[PDB]
Order: sequence, then structure tokens, then C-alpha cells
Amino acid sequence: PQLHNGLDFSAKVIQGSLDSLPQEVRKFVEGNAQLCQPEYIHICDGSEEEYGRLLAHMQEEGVIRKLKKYDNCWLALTDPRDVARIESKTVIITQEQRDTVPIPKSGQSQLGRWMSEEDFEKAFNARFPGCMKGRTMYVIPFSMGPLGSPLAKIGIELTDSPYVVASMRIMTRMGTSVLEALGDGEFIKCLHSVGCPLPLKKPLVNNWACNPELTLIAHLPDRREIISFGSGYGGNSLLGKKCFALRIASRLAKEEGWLAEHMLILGITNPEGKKKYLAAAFPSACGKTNLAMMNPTLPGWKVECVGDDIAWMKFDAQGNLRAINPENGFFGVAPGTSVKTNPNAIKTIQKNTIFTNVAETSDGGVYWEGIDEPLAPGVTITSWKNKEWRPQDEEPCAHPNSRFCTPASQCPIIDPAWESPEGVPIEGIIFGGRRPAGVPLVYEALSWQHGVFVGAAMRSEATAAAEHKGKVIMHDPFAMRPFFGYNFGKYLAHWLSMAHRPAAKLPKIFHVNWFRKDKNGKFLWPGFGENSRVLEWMFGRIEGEDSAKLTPIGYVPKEDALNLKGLGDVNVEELFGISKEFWEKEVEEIDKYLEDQVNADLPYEIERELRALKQRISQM
Ligand SMILES: Nc1nc2c(ncn2[C@@H]2O[C@H](COP(=O)(O)OP(=O)(O)O)[C@@H](O)[C@H]2O)c(=O)[nH]1
Ligand SMILES: [Mn+2]
Ligand SMILES: [Mn+2]
Ligand SMILES: [Mn+2]
Repeated sequence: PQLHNGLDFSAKVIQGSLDSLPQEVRKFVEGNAQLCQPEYIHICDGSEEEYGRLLAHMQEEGVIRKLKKYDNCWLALTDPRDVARIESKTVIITQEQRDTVPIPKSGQSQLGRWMSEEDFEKAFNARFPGCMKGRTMYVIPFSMGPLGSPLAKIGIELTDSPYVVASMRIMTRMGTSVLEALGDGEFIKCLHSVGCPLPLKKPLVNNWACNPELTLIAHLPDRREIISFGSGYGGNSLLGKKCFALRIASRLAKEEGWLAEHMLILGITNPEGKKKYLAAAFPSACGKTNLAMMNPTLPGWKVECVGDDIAWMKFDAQGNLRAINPENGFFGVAPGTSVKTNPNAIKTIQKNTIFTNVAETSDGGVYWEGIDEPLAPGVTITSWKNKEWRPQDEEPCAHPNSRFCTPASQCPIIDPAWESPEGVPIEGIIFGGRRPAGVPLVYEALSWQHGVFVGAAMRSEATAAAEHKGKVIMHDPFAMRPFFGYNFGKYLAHWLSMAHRPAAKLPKIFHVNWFRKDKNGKFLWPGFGENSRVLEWMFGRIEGEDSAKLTPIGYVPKEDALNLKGLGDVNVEELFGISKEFWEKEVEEIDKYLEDQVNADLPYEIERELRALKQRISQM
């Protein structure tokens, strides 16, 4: 089937067999192999032998170090320029711009960056051709969700970074058994490359191969393809997490009729013997991980974890909104994780965990800001910049966006249904973000329409997750602003459509705010474990208790309704104060944001709620 041996890469397979691969799967491999020209091809099987042999290569290449104080834990230091998820260099490739983002009025579209196919082909042919020269191309077959379960998707990611192969084994279900399940079914085509072929023309920092100048993350929903280049950190290289489970999954969810959201899933049990499942949509670095692994301070309550990031939901035959966690591990922020704040996380990241950009102690341990843990006498600390660090300098020993990669099965409070194929019925949805002043601690929506409005009106201060800096209160609807896969206007309609399904059991909607400060800069709520006091009020409302009070913005707990025993000193007046001067400006910014960003694709019900809220606030 060829004139010269220039298309048959059989003599470059160090593991596996191109013959054992399905038809369309093999064509996808040899196609990019001819374009990227890898030195070798490594078809993954996910076995322990492969994972152990994969670690030795990175260690012998100066990429990762071994943390001797813990059982099979490794540290990795990356290039200082590749530490976050570049939102500015992320594009969605569709034929019509209206499919990706709503055509704005005058202003620019914050709800995504659209790029044409012609402009994408010009940049595509200017990067990949020859990027894997002298490297190994790993074929990674993973599965988002339990194998054989409903709404379970399979993908094939080709990459040249063993740091990606090791992480993909932790975050997804990858191995040979995934190929047997796929057979002749569809699969998302993923392609990743660091962009540093051999010989190296640019010296690498910390042996971290990257190309910041040419970093590009593109999505093609029409082709079911995902193409990333240049980067190699979290959501940029782990295509199954952000690019697949959210952006592309949202497009499929709109076509097929389910939901793909950036929410956590946690079940809570009360002293009376009842258990309910909740979901929370918080922006990055806003409190999703600490909430799903919470150690409550109330006796008789038990909180178990199902997920901390991705959530795929869909109605069932009985009218329930069941959800599953398509992921297999955890990829949460490191700084601030201590025994007092998130004790469940400390128990999980002590074995089979890969750390990144965190400080290392002399005795082989880990260290980061907010760890709140004394060291033994004579122990030194090495910052993430590979330098000797002391608490007297200004350089932090660990990067703000430094992460840990740990399997989900090792969590002590993992819910015994995190891999069930049918999912868990969700009875509540929680919105919120980092709002320093104005937003009360917690309130409840008035209806399903007003609830959707609450999610669309989410705002929060810029944190340390993307490339945003400063204390700016920007908009972030549904905590999905950086992960919208199609038109946001149609997105708001997809949620409002859930109120039309027959025998629909719609869940309640709440808005919280743990970060409301006072006039001095001190948090009015301790948070973390004490957040269970707020979750208790949400549990009773679901059962139908009469503990709510009507306000111009929603339902707030009545007096003597929150279990504040043991505290008593919390300033309740300022923690639930609704100022008329504040909410008259808040709606002003909400009115200007919706008209400029959604424009003609804004549903009438979202506008009817905007007028309803404005009217009620003017009557104060
Ligand atoms: N004040 C307060 N801070 C919190 C709470 N939960 C988390 N945080 C802080 O948020 C930071 C990271 O939050 P995290 O849960 O990892 O965010 P996410 O996983 O991206 O959703 C930590 O350093 C904590 O200090 C809370 O309930 N109250
Ligand atoms: Mn996230
Ligand atoms: Mn997280
Ligand atoms: Mn309707």
C-alpha cells in the first residue's frame, strides 16, 4: 500500500502493535506520526509495570525528584512561564461565530474566543510539522467515566511528554482494556506536543520542555478534535479534564440533552439517617475542593466526596437529575491545604501522588504556604525555583497555582457511589464566589427562572488560577466563563428548558459567600469546617421546613435558624445585611453586562428577572 517505506511506522513501536489497533484508531496515529515525526511510538497499556518504568525515565532525565518521606510520591518543577492555564490563548473553531459566542453589542465577547478554520490552518501548519523530532509519541487511550456506563466517552490522546502520561493515568481510566471497550465506536481525537523537538534550539528551564511564545489550545467541535501545543500544565496538557469534560462535553450535552458543568458533587448525611446529594459551582480557587472533603464541626453529620471539579448530569426515567464524576483523581491547589482547613486532603496526598511547583524539605517531605505545620530542628526548605528558601525572603516557597495529583480511591471519605454507572440524584445546587462585601452569607432563589438568573449574575474577584491579577470583581456566570463550548445565550436557554421536561424534579438553588469581609479586612465567617452550619439550613429547606425569610434578593434564614451554637460571637447583622445602595449599583453592572455580552441571544425570562429584581430593590 505504498511505494517507499516512509508511511509504515511499524519499525518504531517500542511497545504494543499497530495491528491490534482499530482501523480508524490506527489511521489517527500514523497520520500525525508522519506530521510530527517522532523517534518512537509507545502505545500505552496502563499497567503498573509501565507506570513504574515511566517514572524511571523522567527521574533519569532530571524532570521529577523522589520524595523519600512518603510512599511513592514525586515532585516536579516546571518552567516559571508555564504554571497556569492561559485563557487568552484558547480558541474554539466553528464555522459561524454565533455558535461559539453571542455577537456582542459594540463591546468584545468575554464568553469565549472564536477563530475561523482558515486562520487555524495557518497557525496549525506553523507549529506541529516536526515538533516531535527525536521524541517518543505516547498513545494514551483513556475513558471519561466508568467503562460501559451511560454517558461514558472514550478518547485517544497523542503526546510526547511522559509527565502527561503519568498524570493521565491518575486523572482518567487509561489502559489496554479501554481499547477493547471502544472497538469501532467514536472517539475524541486529542493531540498534544510540547513544541521542543530535538536537537533543542532553546535551553530548557528546569528541564521543562515548553514554548510559551507559540502556546495555543484549540477546539474543533465539528470534528470531535482537540489540539494543544506549547504548554504542558494541568488543563493545557490533560486534555481529558478541561478541554474534553467541559468545553467539548457541553457541545455534546446541548446536542444530546444532558449537562456538563464545573461543579462538585458531595453527599451529606444527617443525625436522623437521611442522606442527600448537592452540587456547588464555584470559580477556580474559590472553595470547591475544601467543601467536597469537608470535616464538619457538627456532631451527627457526615460529608462524603464524589467529585471536586467536573460534573455530568442528566434526567432519568423517574424525573431525577442524576450526576456522575467522569474523572478518576484529584488535581487541586496545594497552598493553603493544612490539617486544620482540609484534613481529609492530607490523608490522601501521602502516597501515589505527584506534586508540582511545591517546596521540598531536606528530609524528603513537602512544604507550602498555609501548611501550618512546624518542622523538626535542622530541616531545610527548597523553593519551587530550585533555590534555597528561607521564611525571611519575599519569594514564596511554593507557587500559588502549584497542584497535587492524587487518585480518588485513596480519599478516606470517598462516597461509595463515585463509580456507579447510574449516578446519584442531586437535590440542590449552590452558586457563589469571592465577594468581599455586599452579598449575604447565604440566600435561596425564588423560582427556577430566578435561580438561573442568579447563576448568570455571578461575580468574583480575580484569584491566582489564570493570567488575571489584582483585586478586580469580574463576571463569571456559572463559574463556566473560561469553559463555554458554544453560545452562552443558548446555554441560558438549555437550563431554562429543564423546567419544561415532564415529571421534572428540579433541585433548589442557593448562593453563598464565605469571603465577605468587614470594614477592617477580617473574614466575618470562619468557613471550611464551619460551613456545615450553612449546609444544615440547606438540608432542612429541601425537606420542606419553614425556616426561610423573604427579602428583595431571595430567601434568607430567619432569626435563630442557623445552628450558631459554640460560636455566638459572629456578627450576624453585617453578615446578612442587605444595603439598598449596594444592590442598586450591582444591578447596574449586571444590566450592562448582559446587554453587551448576550445581546440578542438573551432569553426573555432572564430579562424578566432582571426587571423583577430591579423593581423589588427600588421599593426599599
Ligand atoms: N475563608 C475561607 N477560605 C476558604 C474556604 N474554603 C477554601 N478556602 C481557601 O481557598 C483556597 C483554595 O480553595 P480550593 O478549594 O482549592 O478552590 P478550588 O478547588 O479551585 O475550588 C485555600 O487556600 C483556602 O484557604 C472557606 O470556607 N473559607
Ligand atoms: Mn476547576
Ligand atoms: Mn479543585
Ligand atoms: Mn419556561
